[PDB]
Amino acid sequence: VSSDCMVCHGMTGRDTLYPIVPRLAGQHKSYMEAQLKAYKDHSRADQNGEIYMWPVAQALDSAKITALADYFNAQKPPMQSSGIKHAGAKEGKAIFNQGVTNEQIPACMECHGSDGQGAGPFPRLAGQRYGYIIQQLTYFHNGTRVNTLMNQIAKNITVAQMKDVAAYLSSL
Ligand code: HEM
Ligand code: HEM
Ligand SMILES: [Zn+2]
Ligand SMILES: [Zn+2]
Ligand SMILES: [Zn+2]
Repeated sequence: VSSDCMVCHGMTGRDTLYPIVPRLAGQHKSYMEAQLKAYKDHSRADQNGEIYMWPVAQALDSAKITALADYFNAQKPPMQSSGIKHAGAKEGKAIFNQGVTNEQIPACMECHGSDGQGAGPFPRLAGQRYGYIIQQLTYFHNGTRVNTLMNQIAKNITVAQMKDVAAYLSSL
């Protein structure tokens, strides 16, 4: 019953309910799967996750998690820019692809791929919602969304740069 999801995550013709609800279309299976399991075992405990995903995840078994992961991964069209213009695309592009050395900000593409397509456990960011990206970078920077990799990666990202990388990524 994907309509246990689509109310919020939207549907082929409707975006997600709010900027903080990430698009799922085309997200990699292993990633989707990891998140759903994290929500289920509460390992991903950032605020929005606790509030809007622990509940629904609690009613998911290994089989459904995988079924769902598969479903959204195949969804078409994969998560795309809504068309809403976000300032900083250029800035964010340089950050995503080149990172910022003196600020010790890693080049995002090394893990998220040449253009935010991601791969397996490394999530696609291309086409993700602007607010959602900023929100997750905030959670990673905050430490409220626990992930050794991203907690370390987000350590030096400022709110301003989060917006740039978000603008860029959500425009893809
Ligand atoms: C069983 C159906 C659902 C599935 C499979 C599902 C799956 C997911 C996945 C895999 C993510 C993480 C995406 C990412 O990291 O990019 C996510 C995030 C989210 N979902 Fe769902 N979801 C479902 C239903 C819902 C519903 C019904 C709501 C609203 C009550 C909801 C609200 C959210 C929100 C707000 C987030 C982002 C939370 C956060 O920042 O941690 N989801 N969902
Ligand atoms: C400043 C560059 C980077 C930015 C802006 C960035 C941004 C993000 C965002 C917004 C997410 C959340 C995706 C979602 O919820 O759908 C994410 C997840 C992730 N990123 Fe990055 N990232 C960057 C660099 C990296 C690097 C260099 C690595 C590998 C060392 C990495 C590994 C990951 C992994 C593994 C996840 C998924 C975490 C999980 O399993 O829950 N990221 N990243
Ligand atoms: Zn895949
Ligand atoms: Zn957007
Ligand atoms: Zn700080």
